[PDB]
Amino acid sequence: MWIIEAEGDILKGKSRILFPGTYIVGRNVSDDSSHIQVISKSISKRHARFTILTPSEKDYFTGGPCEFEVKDLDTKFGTKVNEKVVGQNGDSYKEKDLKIQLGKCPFTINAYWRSMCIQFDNPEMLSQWASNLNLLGIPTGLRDSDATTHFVMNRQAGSSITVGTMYAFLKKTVIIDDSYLQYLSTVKESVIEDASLMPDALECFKNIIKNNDQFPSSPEDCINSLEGFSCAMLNTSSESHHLLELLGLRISTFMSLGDIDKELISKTDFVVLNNAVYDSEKISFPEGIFCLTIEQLWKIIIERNSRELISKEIERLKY
Repeated sequence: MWIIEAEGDILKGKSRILFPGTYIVGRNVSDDSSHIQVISKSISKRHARFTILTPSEKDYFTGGPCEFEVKDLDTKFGTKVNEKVVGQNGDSYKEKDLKIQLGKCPFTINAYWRSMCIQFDNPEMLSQWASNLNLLGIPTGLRDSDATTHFVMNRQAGSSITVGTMYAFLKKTVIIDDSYLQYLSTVKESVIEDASLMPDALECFKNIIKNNDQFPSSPEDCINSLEGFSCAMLNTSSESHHLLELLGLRISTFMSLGDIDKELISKTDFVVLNNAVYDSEKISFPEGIFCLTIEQLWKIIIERNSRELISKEIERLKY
């Protein structure tokens, strides 16, 4: 998101978030969702046009900013951006840092890009929110990205948190839900006038951990809590692989379940199964080895006992 700020009284001492759209900047306009007042003497009645475009396809993956367009409105004294004269048919900027000077006025309008990219847990929630967030200048997606700052979990009364959510939690990502997204959309226009009115994602996130029995005390407790243990794992999602590695697990990945040699048993402490293979193939899985789902493993992880809990369960199924 583009934030603008000024080092005089010229923006009233308020930061503004500039969502995708078009803003008339000058001294005779008021404060709309589409008008910005700037008091100074050397600036025209209607001085500048700021136009913020919606995110590019790459912005989710690069973290780069929405295009910021600056048009001078046939001004006597002109407009400058980064000390270079804007004129002609305007200019468009892709840098994260913009110094905008209007006329001979020494107090400058400073645009800066604050990172916010939102990953979703599934296609269903994405479809529900994509276009909306696109209009708020927030890149969205399903794939992993080094630019992601926030992850949206599916909130559901019945079941476990998903693997996606377990992983985002352990990766140290801020987790948010549907209701934060509702909040952000109702206060859109108010936040343009005052950046500090921006809904706080950390409050939503801290509230989720507190109100939920499906989250450990801290991501830091879990990381490397199972180092020293090794497990075998039938195929599974790539989220599942990386999740287990963060827990400090040595991972062997078999395919058939009939790929279980004496080799594996002798060097594997327990085994992680898909939901499907766990329920029906209780007739054909190995006799000595402890078997659990990712869902159950996570429930072990939440406990204070984790290692003592798995240890004594290997000793139960070995005698």
